[PDB]
Amino acid sequence: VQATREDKFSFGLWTVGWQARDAFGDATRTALDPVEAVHKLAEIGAYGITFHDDDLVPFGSDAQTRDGIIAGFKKALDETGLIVPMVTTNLFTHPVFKDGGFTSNDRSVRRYAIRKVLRQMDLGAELGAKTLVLWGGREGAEYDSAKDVSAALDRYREALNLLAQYSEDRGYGLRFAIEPKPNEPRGDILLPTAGHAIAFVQELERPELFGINPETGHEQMSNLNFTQGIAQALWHKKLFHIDLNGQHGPKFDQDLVFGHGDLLNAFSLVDLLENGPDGAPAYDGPRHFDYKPSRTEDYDGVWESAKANIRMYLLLKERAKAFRADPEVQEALAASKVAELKTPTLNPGEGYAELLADRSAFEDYDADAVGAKGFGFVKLNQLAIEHLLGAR
Amino acid sequence: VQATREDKFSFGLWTVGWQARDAFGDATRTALDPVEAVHKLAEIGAYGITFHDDDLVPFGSDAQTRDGIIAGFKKALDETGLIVPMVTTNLFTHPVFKDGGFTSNDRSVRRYAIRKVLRQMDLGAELGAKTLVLWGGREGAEYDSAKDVSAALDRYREALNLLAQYSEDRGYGLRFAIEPKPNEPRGDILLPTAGHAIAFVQELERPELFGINPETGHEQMSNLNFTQGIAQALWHKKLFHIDLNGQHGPKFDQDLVFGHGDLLNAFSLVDLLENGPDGAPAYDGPRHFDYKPSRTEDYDGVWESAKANIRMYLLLKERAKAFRADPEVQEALAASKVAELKTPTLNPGEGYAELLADRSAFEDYDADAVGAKGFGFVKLNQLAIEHLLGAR
Amino acid sequence: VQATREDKFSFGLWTVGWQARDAFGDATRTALDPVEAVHKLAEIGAYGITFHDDDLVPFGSDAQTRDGIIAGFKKALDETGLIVPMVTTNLFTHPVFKDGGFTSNDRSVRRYAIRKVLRQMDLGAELGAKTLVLWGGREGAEYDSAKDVSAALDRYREALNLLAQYSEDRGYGLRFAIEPKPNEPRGDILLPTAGHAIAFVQELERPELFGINPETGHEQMSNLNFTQGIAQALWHKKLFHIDLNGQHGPKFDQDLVFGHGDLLNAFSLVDLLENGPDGAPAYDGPRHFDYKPSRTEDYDGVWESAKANIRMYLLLKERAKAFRADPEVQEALAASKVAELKTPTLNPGEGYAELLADRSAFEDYDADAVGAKGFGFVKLNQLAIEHLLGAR
Amino acid sequence: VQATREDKFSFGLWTVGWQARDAFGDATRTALDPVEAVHKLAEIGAYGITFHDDDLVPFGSDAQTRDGIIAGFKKALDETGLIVPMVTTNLFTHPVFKDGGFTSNDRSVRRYAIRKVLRQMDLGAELGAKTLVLWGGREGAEYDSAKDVSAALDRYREALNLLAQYSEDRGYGLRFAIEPKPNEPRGDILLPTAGHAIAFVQELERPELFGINPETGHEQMSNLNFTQGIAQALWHKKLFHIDLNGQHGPKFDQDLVFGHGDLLNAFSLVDLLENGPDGAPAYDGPRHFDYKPSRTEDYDGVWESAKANIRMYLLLKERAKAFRADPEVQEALAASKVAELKTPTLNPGEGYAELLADRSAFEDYDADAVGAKGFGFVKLNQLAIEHLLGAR
Ligand SMILES: OC[C@@H](O)[C@@H](O)[C@H](O)[C@@H](O)CO
Ligand SMILES: OC[C@@H](O)[C@@H](O)[C@H](O)[C@@H](O)CO
Ligand SMILES: OC[C@@H](O)[C@@H](O)[C@H](O)[C@@H](O)CO
Ligand SMILES: OC[C@@H](O)[C@@H](O)[C@H](O)[C@@H](O)CO
Ligand SMILES: [Mg+2]
Ligand SMILES: [Mg+2]
Ligand SMILES: [Mg+2]
Ligand SMILES: [Mg+2]
Repeated sequence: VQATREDKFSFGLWTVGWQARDAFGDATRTALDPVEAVHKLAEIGAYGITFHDDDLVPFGSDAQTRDGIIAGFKKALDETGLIVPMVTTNLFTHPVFKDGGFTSNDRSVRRYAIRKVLRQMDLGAELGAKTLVLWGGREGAEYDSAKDVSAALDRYREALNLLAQYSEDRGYGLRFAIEPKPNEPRGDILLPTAGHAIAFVQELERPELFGINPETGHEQMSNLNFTQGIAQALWHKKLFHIDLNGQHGPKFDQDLVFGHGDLLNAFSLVDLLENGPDGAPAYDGPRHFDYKPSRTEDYDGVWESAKANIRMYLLLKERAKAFRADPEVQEALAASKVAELKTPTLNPGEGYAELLADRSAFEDYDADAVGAKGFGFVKLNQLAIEHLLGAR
Repeated sequence: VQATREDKFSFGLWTVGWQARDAFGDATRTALDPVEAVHKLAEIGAYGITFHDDDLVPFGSDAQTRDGIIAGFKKALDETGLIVPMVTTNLFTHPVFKDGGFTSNDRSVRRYAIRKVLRQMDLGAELGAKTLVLWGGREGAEYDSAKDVSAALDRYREALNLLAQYSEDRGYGLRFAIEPKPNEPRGDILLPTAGHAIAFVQELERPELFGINPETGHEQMSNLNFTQGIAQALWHKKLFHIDLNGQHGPKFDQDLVFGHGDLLNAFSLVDLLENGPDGAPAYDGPRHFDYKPSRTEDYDGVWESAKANIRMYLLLKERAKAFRADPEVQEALAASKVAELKTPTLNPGEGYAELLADRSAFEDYDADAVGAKGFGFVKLNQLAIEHLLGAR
Repeated sequence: VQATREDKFSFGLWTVGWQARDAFGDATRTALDPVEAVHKLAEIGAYGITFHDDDLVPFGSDAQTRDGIIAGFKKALDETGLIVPMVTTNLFTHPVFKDGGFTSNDRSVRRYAIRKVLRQMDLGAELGAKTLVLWGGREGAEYDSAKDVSAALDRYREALNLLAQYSEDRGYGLRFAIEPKPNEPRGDILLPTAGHAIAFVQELERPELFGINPETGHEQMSNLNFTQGIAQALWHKKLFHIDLNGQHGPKFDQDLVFGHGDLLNAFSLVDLLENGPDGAPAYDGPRHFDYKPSRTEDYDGVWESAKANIRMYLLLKERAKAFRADPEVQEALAASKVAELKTPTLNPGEGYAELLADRSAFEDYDADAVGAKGFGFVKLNQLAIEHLLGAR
Repeated sequence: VQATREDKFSFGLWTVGWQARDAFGDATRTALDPVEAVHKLAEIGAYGITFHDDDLVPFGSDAQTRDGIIAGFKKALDETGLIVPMVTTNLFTHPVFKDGGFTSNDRSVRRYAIRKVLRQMDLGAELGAKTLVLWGGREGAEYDSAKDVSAALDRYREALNLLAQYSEDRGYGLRFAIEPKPNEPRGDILLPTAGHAIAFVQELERPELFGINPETGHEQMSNLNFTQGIAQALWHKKLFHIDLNGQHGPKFDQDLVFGHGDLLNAFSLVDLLENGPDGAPAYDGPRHFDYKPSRTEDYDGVWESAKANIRMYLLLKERAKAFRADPEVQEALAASKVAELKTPTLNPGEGYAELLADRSAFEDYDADAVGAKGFGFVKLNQLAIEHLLGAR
């Protein structure tokens, strides 16, 4: 299988660039030059790169340095044909953000966090980025009495509303994507799941400019079904971006290669994004890999792992396609009545009164007889895995 | 401390009435008579009782029978002074609901599911109930290819829009509270967390009529912070009802007495609900205990466990109040800047243009200096714990 | 592929016979006749059947009735050529066992539990069973003060020593396998993981007669690595039996078909068992499926699901074989140094004296240079999954 | 209350010295001077201090330096009266240990790891330490095909056997305590639970010299009942040491103050360790706090947090004693038959022959009447909690 720009695979500079300094040890790899990252990624088949302001320009660089770095980065994209579909801001690393950016209890930190972001929005706009991703990693708490969640939500909203105002006024045309995470690094992070993030966005001033950027491992950290969660994000039309990676349930954030965690869910996810209505994908944005090359690898291991992500996604797509094209699958789908859920429960123009008058919907209904027919779901599931396994 | 009608403790008929038949064993208790339950609940301090249709009137009772039970039931209510704040429908027990009620792949079960609920709405209306709780326990799947999540949400919405229509035409004045649960009985249930339920509700035709009924244990089954999710629900103004109980993290649904599982989170929850805005509670609805007397107990144990629920709440309330009234806590709160979060990040009339002009919010900001001061959150947490243990 | 008797696939009478009454609903299937179950299993390729005393002979059957059932059973066995490799006793269903069998706080229940088991050993011995599995599903607690664990382990050991005694005296030649489970039905079950069971077994009077019967989902309920725990059980030589099924991390006991939960862990499990040292399997007992046909299925889904367990094992087996015979996989193994772990760390005859004397082990050790070499683990993982996917 | 040296509260140098560099951000605190630490801890009530080789002497310190540091360290101990009850070695930080120390695939690393430990054993012996704690934080894997678990256990055994040998020959008199942890930093760590660790120890050459050092948060990361695990560890006589802290279930290793995570389980643990048989504590070793002052804190929060660990243990101790001394508790314990578990199931001199001859244990036993009586566990639990809240 081969990756095309139409596949839209993107990588964050902080992914292949992760030096592997974890909570219990020192870095095992040297620093990756952004320019080299651009050439390597272009080479393995990626169509775009993303970055945190501090990933490209070292926190605290003068404008001379800053400017110089942007210029070279810009050349590299130029020469390679890579685009920057999204940019983000680092509101978690520096000690000042120890209690959050936008929701720090310290008012001065909150004003500073907004400024840091406006600036990144400027660069984003100049590089042609269309989405600003906001990961509130430090927004939350370790102790219940330390954070007033209501006030917190008011301040998160306040900051976001200003950001959309600016973008709209400067005409940047950006879309905002809130990234939910349940915990790590805070004991508990605000807006813990795709559901909480979606509900919150619905309360902003210009909600149409906001969506979510859910990450595979983030929902799996709470043992939730990532595919089902994405399906709901799609139903709401808030899937603005997506971070793909692997995780093995509730434990620290693993950030494994996509499909190296819950493989069955990785399969159902590709199927959902790709086998959309009418052949066409159900999702159109970047297929972004927010993962980390294991601490035990060297740069060889690093590039290997970058390609494994693309590879996993294309192998899965291929099997998802074959699955759906299989007449035996088509027959099992029919037997399990999966498409019957698409037919409205009520007849055309039928209301409460017509339903109340329908004796077959209750008075004359044989629940015991209907309760005994099987749905044939194990069989359909078995067909799916055989396709995944390449046994069909 | 003793319970008042003002405390608003309510219990489901099915809590104290649970025969303790579990997934691996026979019932260890005999059936509890409803008139009896009303009488015993009235005696321990409950102000109201709730029930699923099938808890009161056995599935399939002829009208004479059904009519007879209701009459007896109403008389018990009458005599004890107990009310029916909420009613619900059993859409999970009968085999016909094995793939869901509103979102079953089978269209006829969907139609019957609506009829069974309309009928319950009429009785609830008749008893004076103000809330209809909907727990979609059979909505979800075991395998991803078995359920079209999108179609399932359309059908969940189609059914609720109809229920609101009927309630409104008829003048019943009901409020609808959706109850989220991540799993059990289904592998994965649709609308798994408080967030997912709130996001969904915002998409119905008359959203103002819809809220959620979150359960302590359900959020804990995903290892989420229950108090923090209630804080967000209150922020959205969607906390229409609450189900209190205890649980020990992610494992089957335990349904312990409130406060017998995560005690620290039980404490922060009572503080949130009672030490509200003015001085006044932040939540005014029923404090409903959705628990189960452990299988190892007889009826003395059942009545002991019912009183334990009320005792845990009043004991926690008492300490929450004491916590907030302590000068040392006030001092700790001031050092942690909890209240500073309530002050807008921006000065009145300040926008991005003024923020951008403030050199001190960025260009001259000493982030290193700010990042070095502590928040003193451990100390605040320790004071809270000492109040809970009655150590101060 | 097709299963052979050499495959040693067995099923418990209670798996295909599960009537699907869960914690929230009635049964969706009628009862399966044991003779019929014998015939059907034989037909799908099983080599044996197992059962709890109460699965075959209804609790409280008079001796004439019990004798009759046993006789018809034996005939079916005879006629089909199926064997009974293991038997077990139900010490969890009847209300009497609500606080456990061997470890109930009530002395009389402990005496009756032992008699119930002795009677099953007789029947097992007569059907030719070689293993007696002990699943103490009710041994545990919901509250810490309710159970003295130390006393409980003493009582557990007391019962198990008597059982070995009787067996050895009767010349039954049985081996005992304790089956660990973390929770469900008790809040916390004693001997929660394979580890705890092994450590306990080591304290019996005749440890050589005791091992464990670990179950895939049971270890996954604690989010532990099943294959890795199995590897350790094999190092201790205590894998007497195994229960294969599927689970999705920490939540109620799902009992899915083997391979329908954690697919990647199912794959590495089959690699461990069959591609043992010296060509041959590392384990030679029954491959027992302790699963449940989903509640959504009828008898067709039931047989479908029994066959899916066998297909799943055979497909993974084929892929594990191909994986290991791949010269590229071999080269990756060499590069990752997997086999180098099998070489003693100390040289032959080397002791601490010589090690202390070797300056290349410390004094002249270049930690920094070794620390920089990659192990190539990601690439190895990628070939593994490419084999499972049938992409190689 | 006040801490005495008989309480035996000890702390690791890395606890109060944690600079708060997490997986996502920089250190928020400057480095702690070891002499100061000795002084500070002496002041809050600690009776001893512990450390990893590398906590005290910077990795790669010349002999001169090393010697220099130790000498100052011994002075501080001298001056203050603190002892070093236990010592440990860092086999997780330096990049060379990325695949483990003792079970690294790389043989040269295994040799180096051994050397590094020998050296710390010497320093330990010289400082008067009685226990060597071994935490194999890097022992495990991220991918199943990368680690032969059996060979890894062989190599782990091989290294421990040698250490015992050396200690015995040098006459050091050390006991060794293996510390289990399920994950972090490796995806899966070898010897994931107290269970697994005990089973392993039993396979060593001089098992009487080995035990375990379970940590509260480690067992809670897999959602196990810490108290029950320590009860088993005491049953086996393998509780050589204990690490006390707090955790909020399955998520990253939090390291909160003891009792700041699962408060009810911290209560039952204190009760188990102190309200041992013959009035006396069931455990007589160090009560060691392996925790971390939250990243949001400064040095004041650091000493605050140190004192909190002591305050929590002593407040809990005080309630555990009141609980056991309460007559109504005594009445509840009797009704729950907690002590009847201590009376052997069989009468003195009874074996299977006499048990078989007892019609009352089976043939004439009324399981139904026994099964109808409740154990009063809920009431007993409620009394325990009211004692903890200081409500009784
Ligand atoms: O768990 C960390 C998180 O995934 C981070 O990598 C974000 O995705 C980023 O800050 C915005 O893309
Ligand atoms: O998981 C059980 C669930 O909590 C159920 O008891 C609902 O709460 C009820 O059907 C609506 O109140
Ligand atoms: O969770 C239930 C457990 O798995 C049970 O099915 C045992 O396996 C059996 O009683 C002994 O084989
Ligand atoms: O998870 C970290 C681990 O607990 C470490 O702090 C050890 O306990 C130490 O290596 C020996 O005490
Ligand atoms: Mg991400
Ligand atoms: Mg509920
Ligand atoms: Mg089993
Ligand atoms: Mg520790």
